[PDB]
Amino acid sequence: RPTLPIPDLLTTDARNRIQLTIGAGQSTFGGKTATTWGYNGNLLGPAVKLQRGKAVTVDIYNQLTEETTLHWHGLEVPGEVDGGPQGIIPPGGKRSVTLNVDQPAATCWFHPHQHGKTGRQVAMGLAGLVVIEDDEILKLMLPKQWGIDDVPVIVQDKKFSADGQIDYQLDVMTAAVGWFGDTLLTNGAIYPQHAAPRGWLRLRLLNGCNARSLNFATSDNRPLYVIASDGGLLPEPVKVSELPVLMGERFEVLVEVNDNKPFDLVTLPVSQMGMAIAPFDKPHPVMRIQPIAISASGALPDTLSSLPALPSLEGLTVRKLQLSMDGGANKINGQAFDMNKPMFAAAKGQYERWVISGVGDMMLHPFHIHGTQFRILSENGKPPAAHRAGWKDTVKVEGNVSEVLVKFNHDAPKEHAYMAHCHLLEHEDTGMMLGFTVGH
Ligand SMILES: [Cu+2]
Ligand SMILES: [Cu+2]
Ligand SMILES: [Cu+2]
Repeated sequence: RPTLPIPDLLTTDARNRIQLTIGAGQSTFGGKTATTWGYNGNLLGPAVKLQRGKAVTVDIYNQLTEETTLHWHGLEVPGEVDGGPQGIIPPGGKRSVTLNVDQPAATCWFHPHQHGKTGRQVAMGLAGLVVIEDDEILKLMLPKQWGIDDVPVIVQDKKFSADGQIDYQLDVMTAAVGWFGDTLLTNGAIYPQHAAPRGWLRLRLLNGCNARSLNFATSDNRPLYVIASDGGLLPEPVKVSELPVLMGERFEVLVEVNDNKPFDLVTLPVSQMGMAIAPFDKPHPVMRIQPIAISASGALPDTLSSLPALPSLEGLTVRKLQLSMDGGANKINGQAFDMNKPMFAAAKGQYERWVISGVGDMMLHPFHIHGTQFRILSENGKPPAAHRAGWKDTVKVEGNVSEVLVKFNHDAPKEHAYMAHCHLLEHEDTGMMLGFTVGH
């Protein structure tokens, strides 16, 4: 019933600056008000729009009463501006960062990375988007009318207490299984409707849940055409009937909109501890798409981009990352995250093979590496699915072993280290994270 909220597409001003204010306010869910946090607003955040090769400065004002950090998930930027747990912005503080984007068009995102409290700060409402454009993507005639036929879809669950407030506590169960709830939000709204031009509709999907994996489909089983993953366009669209999306992952899809029939985007029950409990025991509506008769702008191209050949593996450095959960201690290579002790020093500008194992438990670990867009060689036992075979910043690890081919183009010293971690936020917050350096 409510219309789908559309994050503002925020570009630079004449001074080449973008302002983000982090703050607390109020939102309403099912007629009950709650304290929430947002960037440039009460909840969630804008879509920061960047152009490849054009530097911008982002002025970040922390108007929370606790410290936070601002991490650009998916961006290939130096450790200095990565906004991992060392990137502290004190209460009432200001921090400016220069972003010099040098990667292909993609939908990335941004969120807090406060040490030990990333889950709570995301749960409270902090997340925004990053839209990177380049000259290539603009030649494709994709749907491009922001908030009309090019729509961000940030999907998140929340657990609310009886008083209507967000209920987040990092207790033993929450630390093991993750924070999840029985209420689904779509750009902050409960089961919103979106009026979409007849023709093609582009959805920029973000699984912004702390712990819940998702599996997108349409209520009448019309296909979704995947055109992009975390790190940008696929070579060609990949038609799917369902689309699993792990925590922190993005996919852009095209879906057909026919004059007549409204339909829902839905999420299908998943096989994951906690997540099949009602109301997620059956297909669960995410949003209603309402066909309208206004001008469309784009269509589905036969070809999207050119992906590089995977290079020969001979002579590449191999790094092994063993994930574990010992009682209440979550760790990598037998170590809970130590912010003053990067685990290893990666080379800058050199392909490496990273092998990440979840052998020893059956929990779901979407493993995310900062500072890169990588290629998955093996995902949890098999070469990746076609729509997952392009540029990724996350790889599934669940009771098996994954292998990714990674290259870091920017420096990250000990004082501003890159993170590699499980993006089940409660696992990260209780130790399933390492720091690593790149270059000097
Ligand atoms: Cu990240
Ligand atoms: Cu420095
Ligand atoms: Cu995990």
